[PDB]
Amino acid sequence: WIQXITALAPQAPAPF
Repeated sequence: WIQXITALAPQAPAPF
């Protein structure tokens, strides 16, 4: 999950 979240981390905010 810590890998999942790290990978997704930088992506989450972008489009918002």
